Amino acid sequence: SMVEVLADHPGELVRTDSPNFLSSVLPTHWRSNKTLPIAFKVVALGDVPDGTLVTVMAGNDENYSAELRNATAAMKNQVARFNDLRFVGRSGRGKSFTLTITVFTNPPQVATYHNAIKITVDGP
Ligand SMILES: [Cl-]
Ligand SMILES: [Cl-]
Repeated sequence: SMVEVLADHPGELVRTDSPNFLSSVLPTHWRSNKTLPIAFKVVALGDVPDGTLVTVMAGNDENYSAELRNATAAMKNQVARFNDLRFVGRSGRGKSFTLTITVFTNPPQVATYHNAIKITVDGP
């Protein structure tokens, strides 16, 4: 259930737009191609089988799909941990990217990260 998931990951997870998925926290603003401080995780709340692929894509109006690195992970015990997810493509100072999560169940489910993310050459 959701109480167990929160008891296994206390004060680490946050909501997505989808009631079936939670995720780890990402920085609001980060350096282009820099290693993340918290490794990305997608936690499923339903019965998602082991080996189910999760893919993340970043984008806005002027860039439908910004370049990423290691944007795919496999589900194991309801968690899909991204080994070294990095944001290469840059939103610039004027815009932020919306981060969309796709969990490849039959049929696939699409979820959105709760905040937009700003990606610049220097970062904060
Ligand atoms: Cl790009
Ligand atoms: Cl920039």
